[PDB]
Amino acid sequence: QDSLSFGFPTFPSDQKNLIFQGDAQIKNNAVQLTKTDSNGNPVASTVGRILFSAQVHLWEKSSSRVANFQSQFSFSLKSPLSNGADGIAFFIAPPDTTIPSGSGGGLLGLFAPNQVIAVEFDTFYAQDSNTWDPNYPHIGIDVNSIRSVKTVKWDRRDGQSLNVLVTFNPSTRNLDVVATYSDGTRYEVSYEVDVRSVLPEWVRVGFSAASGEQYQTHTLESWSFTSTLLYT
Amino acid sequence: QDSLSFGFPTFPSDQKNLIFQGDAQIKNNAVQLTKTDSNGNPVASTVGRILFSAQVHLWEKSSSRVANFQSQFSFSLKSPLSNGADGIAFFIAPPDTTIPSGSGGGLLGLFAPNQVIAVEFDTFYWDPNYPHIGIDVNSIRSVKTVKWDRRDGQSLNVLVTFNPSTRNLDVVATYSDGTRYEVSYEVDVRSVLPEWVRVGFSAASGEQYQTHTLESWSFTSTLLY
Ligand SMILES: OC[C@H]1O[C@@H](O[C@@H]2[C@H](O)[C@@H](O)O[C@H](CO[C@H]3O[C@H](CO)[C@@H](O)[C@H](O)[C@@H]3O)[C@H]2O)[C@@H](O)[C@@H](O)[C@@H]1O
Repeated sequence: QDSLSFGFPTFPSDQKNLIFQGDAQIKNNAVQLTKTDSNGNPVASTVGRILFSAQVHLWEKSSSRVANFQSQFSFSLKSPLSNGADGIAFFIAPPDTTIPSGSGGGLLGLFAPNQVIAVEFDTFYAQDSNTWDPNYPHIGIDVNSIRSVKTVKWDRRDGQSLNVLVTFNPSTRNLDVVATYSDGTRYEVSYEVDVRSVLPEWVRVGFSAASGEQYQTHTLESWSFTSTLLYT
Repeated sequence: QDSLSFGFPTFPSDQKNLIFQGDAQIKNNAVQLTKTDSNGNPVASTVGRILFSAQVHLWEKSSSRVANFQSQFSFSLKSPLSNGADGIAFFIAPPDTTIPSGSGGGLLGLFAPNQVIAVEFDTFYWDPNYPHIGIDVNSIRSVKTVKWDRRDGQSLNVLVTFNPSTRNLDVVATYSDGTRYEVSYEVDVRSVLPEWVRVGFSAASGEQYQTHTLESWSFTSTLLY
C-alpha cells in the first residue's frame, strides 16, 4: 500500500494488528512494553516491543519516492525506584526485526553491543554520555548504529503521560519529535535524516522499552500513524 | 486499531501486506485474481483471492460500536470469449477464511457448494441473463442485485460503503462514459461477521473465463457510536 493509516485511541486486550515481542502485552487497555507484576508495578530485567502487523512502504527507488509520515503516541512511566529505567522508544526497522539478543537495559531492546531510525525517551545514567547530559534524562534521535545523533534535555515525570508526535517529511528529510505534557511542558528535537540511506523500502513501525538493574513501566496508551509515498 | 485505512493506487510487484490465496498474483502492477497465461490471457479452472494482512475491527460488542468504513477500487475484465465468466467480488470474511473447497465456477471462491459479506460482479450465466452486481450477505447469495454491463477491457470504478448509522451498505459502480450502477442493502453487520474481519477480493472462472484485474484499492474503517 502506498498509503497506510491506523490508530489506537486506546489499547484494548483483543488486539490483532500488533506483533507483541518480549514481555510486551496488554493490561488495562494499554501496552506494557516492560513487564509488570500482578499489582501493576514494574519488575526488573524486563524488555519488550510491539510492531504493527502491516509493513509500511517507507520508500521506493523505482519511483524516487519517500514516505512522508507521522507517528503520534503517548506513554506514561511509573516505578517506586526513585530513578525509573531505562526508557521507551518509537522505532522504524526492517520488517523482520526482532529483539536483539541481550538488548535489554539501557539499550532499550533495540540495539545489541543495526539498521534503524528511532526516537528514544531515555531516563538512565551514562558515565560518559557524549550527546546529552547523563545526570539527566533525554530524548534522542537514533539513526542506524549511531545512538542519539542529536538529543534534547528531558524530564521523567512519574505516572504522567507524555503526548509525542514523530513527523518525517521527505521533502526535507526533516524528522521532528514533539513531546509535551498535560500542562504545556514542551520538549522538542529535529534532525535531517535521509530515511533511504538507512532502511529498506519496506519496514515495520513500532515501540520498544526495557528495564535492567532498575525499572519503571512504559505504558503505551494511544497511538496513530500515517505514511504516504510522495514524489519529488 | 479503531480506525484502519490504506490505499493502493496500483499493485507493484513487491506487495508485503496481501495474503495471496489461490492463483491471485501480480502482473502489470495489478492483481490478477484469476490466472492468466504467459501471454497474459485468462484461462480455465481457476479461483484467486487476496486479503489485507491487517485485520479490520468491524464492530465492538464491548463499546457496542460498529465500524463505519468505505472501500473503493477498480477492475477490468478481458477474455477472448463473448460470454466470459464468472466474476470478481469484494468481500469481508473472518480473518482465517481461505478459498472454500470446490468453490470454483460461479462460487467466486467465496462459497462452498460462512460469515461473509460481499459485493459481487457476476458476469456469468438475478435475471439469469444480463450480468449483475449482487450483495451476498453470509450464505444467502445475492439478497439484492442490479443488472450490470460487462465491458471487456474497461475499468469499473466501485465504491462500496457501509454506515453503522443506518446500516446501509451502498455500492456505486460506474464507467468512463459516466454510466452508473448502484445498489444498497440494509445490513446489521454484527449479525453475520465477527468483530475482527479481513477485507479483500476474490474471483474465478471455470469453463468460461476472463481476466479479473484489480487495478487499485482504497479502504478506510473507523468504529463509531
Ligand atoms: O453462453 C453461451 C454458450 O454457453 C456454453 O455453455 C456451457 C456448457 O453448457 C457447459 O460447459 O457448461 C458451462 C457452465 O459450466 C461451467 O462454466 C460456468 C461459466 O464459466 C460456471 O459458472 C460453472 O460453475 C461451470 O464452471 C456453460 O457455460 C455453450 O453451450 C456454448 O455453445 C454457448 O454459446
